[PDB]
Amino acid sequence: GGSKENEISHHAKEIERLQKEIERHKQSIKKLKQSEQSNPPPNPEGTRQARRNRRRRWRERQRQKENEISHHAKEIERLQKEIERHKQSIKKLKQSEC
Repeated sequence: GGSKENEISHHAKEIERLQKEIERHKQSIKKLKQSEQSNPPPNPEGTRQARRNRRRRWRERQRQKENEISHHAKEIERLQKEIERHKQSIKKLKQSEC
């Protein structure tokens, strides 16, 4: 080796698949997240197509962009492993009531 690009290419090889996957993953999870955040779009004004067609240009880059800053956030997150949990198995029988 000798240049930095050489090394960067290595990480990018595994990061590219991530920055590209996040677009689908984040969108796949957002469906459920929407319930928590509960921040829907503005009332129907002007033209939903005018904003939907114009936003597509922003959301495109935003998909990967937002992921960039997220990398810093995820770095500092609370771990939820090895915690008290319950398993309501009886529900399987109660629900049946057989």
